[PDB]
Amino acid sequence: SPAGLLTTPVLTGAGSDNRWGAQIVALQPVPSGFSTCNRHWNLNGSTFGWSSPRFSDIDHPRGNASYTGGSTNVIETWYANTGTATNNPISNIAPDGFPDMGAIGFSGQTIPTGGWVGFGEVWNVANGSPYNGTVQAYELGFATGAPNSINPATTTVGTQIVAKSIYGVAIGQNQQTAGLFVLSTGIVSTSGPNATTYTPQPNSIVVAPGTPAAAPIGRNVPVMFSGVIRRAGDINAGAGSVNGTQYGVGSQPISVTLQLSLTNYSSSLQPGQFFVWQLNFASGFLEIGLNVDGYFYIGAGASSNMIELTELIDVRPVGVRPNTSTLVFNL
Amino acid sequence: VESASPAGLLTTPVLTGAGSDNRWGAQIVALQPVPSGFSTCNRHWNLNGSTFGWSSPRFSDIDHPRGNASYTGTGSTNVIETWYANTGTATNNPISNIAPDGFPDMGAIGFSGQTIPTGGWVGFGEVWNVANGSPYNGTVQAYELGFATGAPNSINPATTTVGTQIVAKSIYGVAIGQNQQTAGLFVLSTGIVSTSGPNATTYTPQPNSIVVAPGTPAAAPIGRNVPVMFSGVIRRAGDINAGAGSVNGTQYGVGSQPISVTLQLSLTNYSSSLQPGQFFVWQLNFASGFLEIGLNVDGYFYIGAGASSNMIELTELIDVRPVGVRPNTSTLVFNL
Repeated sequence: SPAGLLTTPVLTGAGSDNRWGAQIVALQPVPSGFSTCNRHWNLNGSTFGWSSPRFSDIDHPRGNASYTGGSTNVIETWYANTGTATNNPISNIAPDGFPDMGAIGFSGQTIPTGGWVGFGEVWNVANGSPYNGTVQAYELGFATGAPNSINPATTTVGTQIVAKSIYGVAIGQNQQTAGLFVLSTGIVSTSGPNATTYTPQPNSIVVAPGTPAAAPIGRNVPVMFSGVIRRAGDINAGAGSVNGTQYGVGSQPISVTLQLSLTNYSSSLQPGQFFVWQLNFASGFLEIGLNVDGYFYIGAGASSNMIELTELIDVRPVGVRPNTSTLVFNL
Repeated sequence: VESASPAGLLTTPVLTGAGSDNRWGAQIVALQPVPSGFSTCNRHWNLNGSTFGWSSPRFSDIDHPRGNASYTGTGSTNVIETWYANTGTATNNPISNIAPDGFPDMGAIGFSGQTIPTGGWVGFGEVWNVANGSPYNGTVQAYELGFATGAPNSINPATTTVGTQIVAKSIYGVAIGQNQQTAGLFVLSTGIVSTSGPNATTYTPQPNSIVVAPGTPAAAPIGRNVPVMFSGVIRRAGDINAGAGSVNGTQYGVGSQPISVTLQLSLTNYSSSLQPGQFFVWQLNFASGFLEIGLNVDGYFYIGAGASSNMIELTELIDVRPVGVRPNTSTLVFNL
C-alpha cells in the first residue's frame, strides 16, 4: 500500500525535499504544472534522472577549465557536454547530484539571480589533486554557449553542463582537461539582501527525454515541497528574515523518493488514479494526492499561494480515488 | 510520543546501502568495532529523546554570527584565513549554545608554512559581514573546523567543549584576506577529511579526537561486547577524486549512529522499552555467517567482536532481523 509513503513526520518537521534537502515547511501549488526527473522516482521503481535518492557530492572527471582575466581573483568556468558522466551508473547525462537547473549568465558584473550554487573546485586529472586556488562558490546548471556566452537550457539533449564561479578564485586554471568536484548542498544565487522567487521556478527545471509532465486536472494542480534555503547575497538570512525568506522547492520528500526506489508500487496504483491523504490542520484540512508518475497534487485551482505547514496536526490516509475527483481544499 | 519497541530502529535498508552515518552523512558500508570504547554526543540521541550535543538530526549548514576573522601574510591575497569564537556563544542555536548546529565534534589541528594536517574535518565556506549578511566573497575556501585552544596563533586540538574555542582555518589560500573584529562563519555541514598527497588515513575521527560536552556518557566495553561505529567512504582533500576502492586507498569516516536512527530517537521516546543493563538485539544475516548487534539506552551500538578492531564489510549482508531485549552482559554472537 502507498499509504506509508506520506506520514505525519514527513510534513511536520522531519521531512526534507529531494532537490535542496531543506526542511519541508510549506506546500507550493503550481497551477501551470511542471516536470521533474532528477532524484524523482515513480511508482514503478524508476527514475528518468541521473541522481540516486541520496545527496551525493558532484564529481565529473573530464571537462574544460578556463578563466577570463590577470590570473588572480578571476572567474573560473568549467564545462562539459551532457552525456559524458561515464562513471555514473544511473545515467551518463550528468554526474550523480548535478542540479536539474539552467545555468544563468552574468548581468555585467552582477551575479545571476536564481541559479543553483555549490562550493567546489577543479582538480587535476593526472592524480586527483585539487587545483587549490580554484575553490569558490560555483553556479552549476545546464546551458548552451559555454564557457563565455552561457544561456540556460531546460533539456539534457545536446546541451552542456557548466560550473561558473560567482566570485573570483585565488588562482585561475586554464586546463583543456580538468575534473570538477562540488558538494551537493546548494544555495541560490542572489546579490544584495533580497530573497527571490521560490527556486527553481517551473521553467528553470531541466528534464531528460521521456520525463512525464505533471499537468493540472481541473482544480487539481501539482504541488512541490518547500523549505527555507540559503542565498548567496545575504548568507545569514533564514526563516523569517527581515530581508525576506528564501524558499527552495522539490517535487518529492526525499523519504518518499527513497521508498519508491526500494519498492515497486505498480500493483497499488494505475494511471488515472491518485492515492489520497488527508492533512488535518488546527482549523481546516486539505487532501493531497499522489499519481503513478510520483507527482503530488492538491486542489488549489489557480492559486500559487504557499500553504504553511506550521499548524499541521497529522496526516491520515484516505485511499485510491480518480484523479478527476476534486481534492478537498478546506482551509 | 512513546514507542513500545525499538525493533524498528534497525531494518535491512539501513545497513544494505540506504543508511547514512550521523557524522559524515556517508553511505554506511561497514561496521567499525572500537574495543577500547568511545564517546559521542553531537547528533547522537539516546532512548530518552535527548542529546548531549549541539546539532539536530539533519545536515544543513554551519552558521555562527560573531567570531574574529584574520589572516597572515605580507600581502592580503592568497593568504590563510582564520576564524574563531569561544564555545558557548552560539546563541541562535535552540539545541545548545555550545557551538553552531552542524559544527563538527572533532579537534582542530594547527598548521602553518604550506603543510596541512592529516585527519581534520574540512568543509567549504566563507566568512561574512555582520552588518548586512553579505559574504566577504574573497574568503571562500576549504576550512578545517574543530575545537581547540590557542587560537589564532598556537592552535592545538581540544576534546572538550568546556573553556575551548571553535576554529575555522583555511587549508589553502583565500583570494582576499579579511582582518575583522567581528565576522560571521558559514560552512556547509558535510565534510571531507584533510590529507596531503594521495594516501588515505585511518578511519576518521579516531576515538581519541572526538569532542564531547559535559555529562556525555561513554560507550565502554562489557566483556566481549564492544561498541561499534558505522563506516562509510568519505572524500579526502589530497586526492579529491578517490572513492570506494580507489587504487590510492579507501578513506573511511565513522559515526556513532545511522542518521535514520538518530532521527527516530529524536521524535519518539523509548525510555519504557529498554533499561540500563539491557541491549535491544538484532541479528545480521550474511551470505556466509551472522552476527548480533545490540543497542543500549544511551544510543550506542555494540557487537561481540572482543579485542578485534577489524572492519566488518556489509557487502554480503542479506537482512536484519529483530531478536529482542537481552542483558548487556550476555555475549553477542559473532559467527563470521
